[PDB]
Amino acid sequence: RMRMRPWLEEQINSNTIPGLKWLNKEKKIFQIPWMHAARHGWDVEKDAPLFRNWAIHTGKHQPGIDKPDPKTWKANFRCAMNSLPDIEEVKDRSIKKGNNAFRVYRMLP
Amino acid sequence: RMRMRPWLEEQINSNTIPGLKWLNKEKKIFQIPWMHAARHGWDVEKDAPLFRNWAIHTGKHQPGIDKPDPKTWKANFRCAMNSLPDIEEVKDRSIKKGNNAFRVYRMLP
DNA sequence: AAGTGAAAGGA
DNA sequence: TTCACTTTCACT
Ligand SMILES: [K+]
Ligand SMILES: [K+]
Repeated sequence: RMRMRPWLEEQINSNTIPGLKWLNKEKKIFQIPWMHAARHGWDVEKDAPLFRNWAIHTGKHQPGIDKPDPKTWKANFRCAMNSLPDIEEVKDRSIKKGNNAFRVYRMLP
Repeated sequence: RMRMRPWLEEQINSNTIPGLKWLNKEKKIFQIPWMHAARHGWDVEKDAPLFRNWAIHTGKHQPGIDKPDPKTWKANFRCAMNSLPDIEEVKDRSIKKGNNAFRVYRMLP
């Protein structure tokens, strides 16, 4: 029932997602790990936990019952992020290419 | 105004809606064409006539006056179907994906 | 973009 | 729950 933004803040603040941290907590600028699933070094446990968590949280994935679908978890998460009116991407800082790729977002006050 | 259940029965019986037919008339089980409007092959006259009629019936669309809005017609129809007490969806046969997407419902006795 | 469940929402 | 759907919201 918890909407994406407050849920996301809780995810960042919990430090339980590798790579998910605030770049500037004050201005609410944070970064999300965004490594390509085709790139060597990618691992479901290291790179998709945040996407999986959103899927579990929204009933789209039931651990043990549903077959892991990282591609959909990521696409669903991105689309949901795109639709949020209070969170926008800071593209000049994002680097969604190469190893340890990531995206930077700022939560609108 | 005629309610949705007897209205729907009339539509199915009129044999004027492409694809809208009883799969088992005695048990009141029928199928409604449910092709995704973005899929290639979708045409308003072929895939959205039923949704359009519910829109016209309920004052939500005046041909010639209102600009066609198949997206809303479908959403309105589905939401009205979801609320109906005596009409349930047979999920086990509602092949929603593919070339010929459809939904199966059953009017409860 | 088209689609959806859930739940707030004229006669 | 006035009733029988209808519209808005937040996200395949
Ligand atoms: K956004
Ligand atoms: K129903």
